[PDB]
Amino acid sequence: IVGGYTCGANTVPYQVSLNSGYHFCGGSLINSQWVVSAAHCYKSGIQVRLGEDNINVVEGNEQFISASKSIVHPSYNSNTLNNDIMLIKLKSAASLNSRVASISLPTSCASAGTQCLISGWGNTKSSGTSYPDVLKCLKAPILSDSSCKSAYPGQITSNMFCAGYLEGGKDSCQGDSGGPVVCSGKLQGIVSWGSGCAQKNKPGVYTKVCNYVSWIKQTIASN
Ligand SMILES: [NH3+]Cc1ccc(F)cc1
Ligand SMILES: [Ca+2]
Repeated sequence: IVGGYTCGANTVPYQVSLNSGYHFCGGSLINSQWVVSAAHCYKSGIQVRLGEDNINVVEGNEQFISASKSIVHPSYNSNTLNNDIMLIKLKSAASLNSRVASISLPTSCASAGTQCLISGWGNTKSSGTSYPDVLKCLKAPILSDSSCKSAYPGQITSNMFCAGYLEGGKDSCQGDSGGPVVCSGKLQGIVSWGSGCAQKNKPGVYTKVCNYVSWIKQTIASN
């Protein structure tokens, strides 16, 4: 996250870190046995780390649970990033408390102008690199689809929205991939892609989770 603030330990209790020997992507706990993330984060051998603040220090609230099954959206296109969403089932159910909690799925799509919380352990610099050990947070609005399509000509599908600042300076970034965009207590987006980070007129692009609620529900009912 570029231009954000330190969230505070366990103040984003649905935030997960996906680990394959190191943190490589964020994700969101949607019930005690399922995580949603970005399909471009797919990897074999994923361990899900819950209750994390410092990802390099064991602090007492962590739950490390291995994935038993991963399901990439049946129409994911890695070239255009359309349908960049994946579900991960945990080997055993997470123990839920104030610090490890699931986030609700939306029953409505959120509108442009809605303020949201984006969070992750990704890069904090627009030019150059520096990865935080503790979770970072950013409040950003959803942008109109016409300014989103004007920023990314011929690249935005109906399964994507832009959120952030056309002025730049504040944005998600590499390593924040797969992580949550929560608006009014509901998961509305998944950190997906963009042109670099915190650049002028290149806001973040997010998977539109409200389009996928019935694929998610029927997939977790059957697996
Ligand atoms: N600035 C949006 C963005 C998000 C994630 C990423 F991996 C690269 C760019
Ligand atoms: Ca830790």
